Amino acid sequence: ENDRAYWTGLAYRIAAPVLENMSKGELKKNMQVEVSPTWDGRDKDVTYMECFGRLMSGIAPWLSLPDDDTDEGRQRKQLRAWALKSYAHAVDPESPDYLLWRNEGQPLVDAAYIASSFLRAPKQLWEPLDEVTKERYIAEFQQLRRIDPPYTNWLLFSAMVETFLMKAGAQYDMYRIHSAIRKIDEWYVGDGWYSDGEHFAFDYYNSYVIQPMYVQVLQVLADRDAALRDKAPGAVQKELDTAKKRMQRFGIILERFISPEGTFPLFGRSMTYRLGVFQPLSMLSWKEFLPEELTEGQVRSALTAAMKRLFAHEANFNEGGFLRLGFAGHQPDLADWYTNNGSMYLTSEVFLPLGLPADHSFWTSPAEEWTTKKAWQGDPFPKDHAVRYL
Amino acid sequence: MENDRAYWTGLAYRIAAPVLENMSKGELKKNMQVEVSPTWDGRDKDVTYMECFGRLMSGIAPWLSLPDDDTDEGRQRKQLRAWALKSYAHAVDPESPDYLLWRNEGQPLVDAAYIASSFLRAPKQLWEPLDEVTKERYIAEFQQLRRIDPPYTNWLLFSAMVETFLMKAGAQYDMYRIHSAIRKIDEWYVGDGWYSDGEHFAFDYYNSYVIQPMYVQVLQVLADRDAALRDKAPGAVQKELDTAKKRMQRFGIILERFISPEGTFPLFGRSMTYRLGVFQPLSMLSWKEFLPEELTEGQVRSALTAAMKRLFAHEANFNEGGFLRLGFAGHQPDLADWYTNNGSMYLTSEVFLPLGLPADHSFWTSPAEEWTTKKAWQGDPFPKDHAVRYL
Amino acid sequence: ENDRAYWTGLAYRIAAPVLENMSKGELKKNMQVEVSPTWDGRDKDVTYMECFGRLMSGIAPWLSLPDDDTDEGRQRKQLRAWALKSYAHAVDPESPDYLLWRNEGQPLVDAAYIASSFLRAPKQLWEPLDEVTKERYIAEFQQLRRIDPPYTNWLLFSAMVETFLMKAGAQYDMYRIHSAIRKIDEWYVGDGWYSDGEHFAFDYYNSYVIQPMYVQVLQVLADRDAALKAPGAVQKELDTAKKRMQRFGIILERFISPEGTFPLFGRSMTYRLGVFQPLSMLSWKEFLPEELTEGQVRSALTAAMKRLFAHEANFNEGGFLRLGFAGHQPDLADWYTNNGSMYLTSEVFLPLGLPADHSFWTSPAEEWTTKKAWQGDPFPKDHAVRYL
Amino acid sequence: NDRAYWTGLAYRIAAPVLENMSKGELKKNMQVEVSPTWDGRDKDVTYMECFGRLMSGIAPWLSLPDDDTDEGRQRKQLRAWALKSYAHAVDPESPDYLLWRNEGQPLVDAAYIASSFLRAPKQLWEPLDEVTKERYIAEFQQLRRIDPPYTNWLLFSAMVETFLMKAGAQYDMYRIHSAIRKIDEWYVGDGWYSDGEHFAFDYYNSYVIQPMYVQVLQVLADRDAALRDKAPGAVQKELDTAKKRMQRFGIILERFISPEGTFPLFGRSMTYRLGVFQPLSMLSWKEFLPEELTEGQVRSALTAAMKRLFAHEANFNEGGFLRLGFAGHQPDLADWYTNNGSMYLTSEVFLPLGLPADHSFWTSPAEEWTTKKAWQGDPFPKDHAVRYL
Ligand SMILES: [Cl-]
Ligand SMILES: [Cl-]
Ligand SMILES: [Cl-]
Ligand SMILES: [Cl-]
Ligand SMILES: [Cl-]
Ligand SMILES: [Cl-]
Repeated sequence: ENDRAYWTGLAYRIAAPVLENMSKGELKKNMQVEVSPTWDGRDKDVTYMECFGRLMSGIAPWLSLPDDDTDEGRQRKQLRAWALKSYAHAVDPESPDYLLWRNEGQPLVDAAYIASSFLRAPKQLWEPLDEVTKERYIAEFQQLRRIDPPYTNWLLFSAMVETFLMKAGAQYDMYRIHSAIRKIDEWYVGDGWYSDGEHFAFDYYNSYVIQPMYVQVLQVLADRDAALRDKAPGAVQKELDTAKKRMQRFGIILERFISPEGTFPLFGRSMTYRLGVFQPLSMLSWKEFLPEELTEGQVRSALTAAMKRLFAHEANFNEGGFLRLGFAGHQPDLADWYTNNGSMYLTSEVFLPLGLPADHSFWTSPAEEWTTKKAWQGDPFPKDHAVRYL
Repeated sequence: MENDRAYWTGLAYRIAAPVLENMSKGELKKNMQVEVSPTWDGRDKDVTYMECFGRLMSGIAPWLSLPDDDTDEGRQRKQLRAWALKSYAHAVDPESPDYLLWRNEGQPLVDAAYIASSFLRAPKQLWEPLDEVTKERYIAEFQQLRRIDPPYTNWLLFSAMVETFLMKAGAQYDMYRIHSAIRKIDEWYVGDGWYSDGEHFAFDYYNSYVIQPMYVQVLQVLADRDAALRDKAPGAVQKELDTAKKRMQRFGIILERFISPEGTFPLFGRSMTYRLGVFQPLSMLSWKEFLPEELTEGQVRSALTAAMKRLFAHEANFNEGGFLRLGFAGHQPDLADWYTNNGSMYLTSEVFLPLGLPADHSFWTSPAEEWTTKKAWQGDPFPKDHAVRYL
Repeated sequence: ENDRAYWTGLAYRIAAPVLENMSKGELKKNMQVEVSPTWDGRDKDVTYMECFGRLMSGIAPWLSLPDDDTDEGRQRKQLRAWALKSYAHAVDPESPDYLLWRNEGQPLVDAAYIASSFLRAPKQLWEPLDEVTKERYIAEFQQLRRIDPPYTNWLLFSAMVETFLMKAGAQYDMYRIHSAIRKIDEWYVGDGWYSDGEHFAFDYYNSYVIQPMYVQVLQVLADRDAALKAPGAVQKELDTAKKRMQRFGIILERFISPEGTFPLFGRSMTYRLGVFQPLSMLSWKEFLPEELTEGQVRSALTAAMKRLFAHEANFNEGGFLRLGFAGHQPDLADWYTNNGSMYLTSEVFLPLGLPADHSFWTSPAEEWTTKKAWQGDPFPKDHAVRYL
Repeated sequence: NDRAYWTGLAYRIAAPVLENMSKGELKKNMQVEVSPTWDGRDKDVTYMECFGRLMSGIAPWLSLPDDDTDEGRQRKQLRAWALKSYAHAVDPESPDYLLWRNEGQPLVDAAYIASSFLRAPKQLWEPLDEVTKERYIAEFQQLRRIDPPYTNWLLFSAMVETFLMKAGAQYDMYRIHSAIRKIDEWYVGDGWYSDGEHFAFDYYNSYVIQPMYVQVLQVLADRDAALRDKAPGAVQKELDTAKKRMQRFGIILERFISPEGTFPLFGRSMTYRLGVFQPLSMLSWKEFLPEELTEGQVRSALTAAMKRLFAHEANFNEGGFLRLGFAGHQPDLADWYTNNGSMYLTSEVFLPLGLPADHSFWTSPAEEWTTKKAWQGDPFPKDHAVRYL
């Protein structure tokens, strides 16, 4: 009935076919796999890490909740138990579900989403892994340094992996972290927007990667008081504060993109990532730093409306229960040359505020009308203003 | 049933007629029900009338540039044009009750640029028929605006537009104002169809309200005249115009992808009270017939019509006198910025540019088509979008 | 005997053939004129405004001094008397020495140097002109708005002319001033250096034009702001511009070798001691940074001046400057260069605008940086200024 | 015979270092001096600064084939000492084991060691025994612990990894690629780069930036390294541009030399003496002087500057080591990070000794340099910006 029940129902529906199969080493065996009509010929086994890593990144906050014996609590325990077995299989070289770690550049991407999952729920998803599994993750993450990343948002993947290694107490490469955060800052364009590399692209990679991962990296550096070369006293915290303020502005923009009937603009590449476009707004919500311009109720209501409208299309799922290539249903020609149905699991990134308890104000507060909904009703709605000075 | 044009001309007439009928007889200030922002900064309220008239004429000038005919629409065009010609004369006659506020404030540079836009968009129909005394008055009023030192923002284009008009009119003009402006606008291109409104990027619709339409219009006149600009070789101005057009084509693709299946669009940035003025680039691409291959005329007409019908279904957009009110969808006065009055609202006229294509043009007669988001949310095929990174 | 006497002797030698001839409308008649071997074919009459304007810009501070009846005082009076008549001829359409105001783009350049002369000595060079002459200057300066300048240091020429018009109480174009100062600031590269337009060039146009004119324009704007309102942002801009020029001055002093030479790079190397205009301006306006003493600056500049102007071939038979650097080196002249252009070397003379009994002139000689260094003596570490 | 002056000076600088280090007595015997404003770091950094900077500058000279001339005898002696020195430098049991494992400064001087190996691989790297080679590889690799300043130091990391790549060891392409991107981004124009995000008017363009950028790109181009999102020919184009920029900087440096063999003193680290001419020396050694510069004029100008600066006996201490200063002993000129080992960057002027004694660079007639012609009142060329790079 309540918005939360819709969200947990959908998250469970997305997660369960992946995790139940992978928990017993049958993901590759059973997963109905689909590649772009313009697939560039790369090894199709990249699909499984895309699927698993992107999924776990998005549902890790949910699974970080304390255990209880409610219906939702039982689902969380089941998903988490499956996930823990899945993590073990993913790095066991003898498992049928051993992921493609050692070839291709793409694993850096999806390993960063795995790292995200551990950073978002360390006590629940990392700490319970056995020591052999932990050692395997450390080794698999470290060997990704073989990849020379594109000079784009991919720099954050390298930073995320090394940040995880740092936090896990393993040997890490600070240069990869520091070089990345410098470039991301250099790529800030203004009024909440970053360039995806040296040239500005009007697309949702600000949501898919840039702002959420930049904030996450800076948060770990700030929390550890990591000694960064030529950072004055307070400087890392100041960088984090600026990053958060920029993402707050981007969140205001994203909420104003949601139409009265729960749609949003479709532009830029990787439009098949569906509700992944809202990761910044979901992150602001989960971490409880929505700007004063946005109430929890309005954000929950707008995101729910968008989610219900998009996932009313049954053709988003195939017979096996896996996500298909598309946006609203099955639209395979929308898939870029680098896209497979594992890639689709980036849509899980909308679910971050499920990491707030069921009795948190985000979930229990009254529904509110979002900006465009008010506007087209002819009702008062707020003026918007640019944020410079960031 | 299937006549989008009739909806557009009906709305444009409804917006234009109360302004032009009153101003044609020097009674705009007498009769216009005027409204200022709740946070009005205290400037002289007479700025309202130039905002109203200038912004209106900019948007309907293409429509009124059509050849005369004796259809119902043709009769409306003749009536509007006759009123407009008398209005232009009153606007610069120092003895007219409707003499505009030319000589005080900075704001007149803004709205004079929209007047200049109207003359550049329909020179034969709106400029040439003015009597010689009126023309000389415009030239003098435009020239004295050089007293204004503009903000280092989109306002540079206002100065450029006025000077470009003066150049085209055969008057004394200041090439430095034109050239410095076009250099800055180019320097402010950020990428993938977007410019900064000055040195700092703002995510708002000023790319639509001012920057891209006026940049393209200035470059078009310079290219057409083969104007000798410092260190621009033969063909160099045309190359700048080609780039400007390509950037605006990309911005047009973005704007079409902003239109929701139910005819709404995102609301962000300042001056959201400009309503359908957000679509000026798409309307300009349509009118000047350089929509990129990604966009069909039918899909653009259909999407714009849907947005227009939905927004102007709100009766509260108009007051008792027939003038636009402060708001977006209806009367939402607190949306008005400190610099906004109900004359400012007439920038919504900038959607009407493709009315300058004849009624029997393919833009108007082609079958309706579904726009991008409408296809997408139906679960139907819709195109991949791609950044344009090379401009 | 003293350094000052060398400087005034040279300034007089440079100035007198120009001003004596032009004062009686015989500059074009008598001036032995020389153009670049690669002269681009423009009207050669540009030469006379280049000569007169660049000269007056550089000697205006000297001639701004109060009168006295010393030998130097007599030279100042004579030069000023000739200059006043010359200014009148320059804008009288019936004079044989009427300058080329109305055609070409080059007049914007040299008109800016004329404007500089009036801004640097208004009471002595502008105010005594008769009303008809003043009206003619205002009209001639205003019609230069016909020129669409290169997107380079030339923006400052337009700014300088309009700044003069503003100061003179005439109709002026603030947009020309403001757009120029914005671009110049945008073209600051760092550590005292600006780009000459959108592309950095390693040359002395920072000295010839950019920093001295940027500072002068800002100073007038700041003085007008201060005469009103709460301190404006223009004061901060002027402060930054001065600090940048202080750093550039430190760099210029470190360019002077122990034997009074300096590096030769970039275009317009025929401008000779014009390379030192920022250092001369810092000295005249008394804001040398603490790193530089007046004595060391005077000593270094004198050494450079004596060595360069020991070459007799710098002057032709008529007493006019020739194309070259140290002597007659005509192939050094760019396609836009004539011997009138050479008078930009007058810009070294700015500290002659300080009285003969000022500390700049009376303080003990001091060793300059490289002179100390190559003696094996202590000399200061240099530091980048990265915060401007 | 300009060459004999150069080899005499290079030998005088090199021999006290290499003879002592060859027998593990550099730390024992070297008369060491730190800045009056020394920041308190471990003074053992001095020895790697000394050895690495020395070897970088004389490596071209020592790359020449052996012969039976007087100079040939000196080269053989220096090279034999250097080979023993390289072995001691990485032997953890040697008294002269360098400070590899602590401080950030070792990244700097290890890059100069790597430079020496890249400049003379057959003569200085290949003859090292396999244990010594393995030790170098390990010592270079562990420098990845250092998070470099966002400055010219990025090239040190690139240089080390480039050496590792060329040596056939495990290398980090990310360190190389990120560095070359930043250096290109820091090009300001007309031959000048910024030392990091803010332009500094100083000679770090000479000490580090242009010579190391060109060297890194040259190895990448020669190997035909497949770099991320660099199309075929992209690396070659970057190398070509880098060389053209350094040609312009070389023209500028030649025009800095006064008629009496001085040059401007500006920016930090002015104690590096003739290290300011490394780009001009490199252009000469690698034979890509631009047409504006003849070998004769460059040799003559550099010789004049070198003779005038090293006429000051106080440049050397009693032990024969360089002292803190510029022209003599001027210790207050030393920055807080400077010791007398740092001074050995002045060896970077010697690169064209890597051209044989019978090469045109050495045998061509002396020519007058630009300022010398200018102040004589003689014709000299117009200079022009290169704005298109
Ligand atoms: Cl990507
Ligand atoms: Cl939706
Ligand atoms: Cl505005
Ligand atoms: Cl010039
Ligand atoms: Cl120069
Ligand atoms: Cl350094």
